[PDB]
Amino acid sequence: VTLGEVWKRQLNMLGKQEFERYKVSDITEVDRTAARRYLKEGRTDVGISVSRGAAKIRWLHERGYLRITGRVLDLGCGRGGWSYYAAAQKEVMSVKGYTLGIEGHEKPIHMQTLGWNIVKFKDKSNVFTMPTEPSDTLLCDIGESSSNPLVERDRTMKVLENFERWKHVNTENFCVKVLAPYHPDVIEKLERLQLRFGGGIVRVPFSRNSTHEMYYISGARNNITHMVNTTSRSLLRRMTRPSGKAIIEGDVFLPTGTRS
Ligand SMILES: C[n+]1cn([C@@H]2O[C@H](COP(=O)(O)OP(=O)(O)OP(=O)(O)OC[C@H]3O[C@@H](n4cnc5c(=O)[nH]c(N)nc54)[C@H](O)[C@@H]3O)[C@@H](O)[C@H]2O)c2nc(N)[nH]c(=O)c21
Ligand SMILES: C[S@@+](CC[C@H](N)C(=O)[O-])C[C@H]1O[C@@H](n2cnc3c(N)ncnc32)[C@H](O)[C@@H]1O
Repeated sequence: VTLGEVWKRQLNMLGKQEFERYKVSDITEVDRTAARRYLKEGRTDVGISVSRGAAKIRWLHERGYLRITGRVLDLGCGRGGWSYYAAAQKEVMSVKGYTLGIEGHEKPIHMQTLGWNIVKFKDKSNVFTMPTEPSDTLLCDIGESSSNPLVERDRTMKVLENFERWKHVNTENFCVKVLAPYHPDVIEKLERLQLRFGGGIVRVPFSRNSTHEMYYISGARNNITHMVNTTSRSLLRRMTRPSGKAIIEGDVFLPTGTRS
């Protein structure tokens, strides 16, 4: 029915090699070699990011989609890539990161990058069961992929309901992952949230062609439906004519040390 529904069906039909070629086609990508090399040797002192995910929040911040300010809540922080990026920013006073930590390599990793001493992590935290707390900047990077679009729809709606709960009057800045934005129920929900909170939706170019994820952000106003369909059309175009090639750029590097 929607363009994004056509995209998901066709994606699931792709052959193994077609899939691998398509997923990286014309996407942007950070080179993670330096970070991985330093992490393998346990070098927590060096100015590197713990995850690939940090490239998404840098693009959001640097391109004017998101201000990062005051007390920041990082929901679904995982390793801490968004938390440590935030801690390094001028206007930030503290970061609190919450994550399930269901798997070992998805638990917070301590670093000594700038402002590490103003970050607190709590793993074994379900942000859906816990009471909300005030924030000036609310981040949420939750949404597990599924080949089943109905599963992805439910996951997305669950994340958006909890976001509305966590989103306080209080909260000026926000960035929330919308796993599968193309579902009519998801669009209708985002539209009512936009009436309440403002903002708009953006597609981060570091996302792989194999997911339709977009981000609901405070920093811009735009038409939800127009933005989602434009992404759907881009992803379909890339499928019929796949370059099989990502544009590689430099990773997220950080200053190091404590902040007062
Ligand atoms: C395998 N597969 C999937 N689809 C379809 O594509 C969608 C996206 O999932 P896809 O596996 O990229 O991503 P995830 O489900 O999130 O898994 P995963 O690799 O575990 O990604 C999650 C984790 O990977 C981590 N990650 C980051 N960088 C890398 C990396 O460079 N390599 C790997 N393996 N993981 C990375 C990242 O941090 C994140 O936590 C699925 O829903 C299906 O519709 C397929 N379709 C066809 N036709 N053929 C296929 O073989 C096929
Ligand atoms: C995409 S990862 C976070 C990546 C992170 N922004 C980074 O750059 O390192 C999403 C994380 O959210 C966590 N998560 C999923 N559901 C959650 C829940 N209900 N409460 C807290 N964390 C959750 C997952 O365990 C996963 O590690």
